[PDB]
Amino acid sequence: YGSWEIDPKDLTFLKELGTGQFGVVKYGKWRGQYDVAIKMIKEFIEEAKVMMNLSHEKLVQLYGVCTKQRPIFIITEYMANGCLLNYLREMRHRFQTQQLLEMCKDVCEAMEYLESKQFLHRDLAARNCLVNDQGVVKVSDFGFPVRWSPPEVLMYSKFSSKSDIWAFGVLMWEIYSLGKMPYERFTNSETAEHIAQGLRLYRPHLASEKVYTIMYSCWHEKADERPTFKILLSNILDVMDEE
Ligand SMILES: Cc1nc(Nc2ncc(C(=O)Nc3c(C)cccc3Cl)s2)cc(N2CCN(CCO)CC2)n1
Repeated sequence: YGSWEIDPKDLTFLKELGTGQFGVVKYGKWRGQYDVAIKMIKEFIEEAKVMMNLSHEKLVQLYGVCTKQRPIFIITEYMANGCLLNYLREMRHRFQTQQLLEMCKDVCEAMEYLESKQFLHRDLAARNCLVNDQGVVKVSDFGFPVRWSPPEVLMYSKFSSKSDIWAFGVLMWEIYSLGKMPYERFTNSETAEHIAQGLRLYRPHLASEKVYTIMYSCWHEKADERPTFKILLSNILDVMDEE
């Protein structure tokens, strides 16, 4: 794979990171200079290939792969603050609501980019975003989530740009509720029934009525009445200016 093939001996491994959703992820350095995360998989056909064609400041950036050797490596930029869901549940951060809104805006920018590329993420949720050292949120794992799915997906499997819009609204709720599970008091069956009847996530305490109006707009029962990510972006930026 061209300049995407990385020389494994340009890699050092500095610390262990996980095994519970991946296959060993490690923090290491590339070319003695760049912090990377290194994903070692085992017996890929699609993940890096997706990641080779997409590039945005708000999408976790592929640096390269190791394909000519043992277990395959995928190497990306390193996200020092880990998954967004864990970051939000860490109470020491004591976030201000302007920080929470900026997290929404980060993800919204990534999704507007993907939308412009006609690419559907399909599993957008806080667990699939990561956070770097500066607190910037980036969309990840883009290479069944009942609580992030609109009625047309639960009932008919009708995926579309508007089903990513729905999940993004639920992701804003996850941010403003500091990492709560959506529909925390319900089973998956109950969530599906209750969403099909028109009930929606309540306004988080930290979300202003303007912010809640944005997330609520993602949840129109008619998919074609939901905004695009371009419109959600402009709306979020408007709220940031109003403060
Ligand atoms: C599991 C984990 N990842 C971290 N950072 C990452 N950056 C990049 C990663 C990654 O997976 N990229 C990637 C992708 C997206 C696709 C294909 C291939 C790859 Cl390689 S994972 C940080 C972290 N921390 C846990 C503990 N911490 C405080 C909480 O206690 C902060 C440090 N934990």
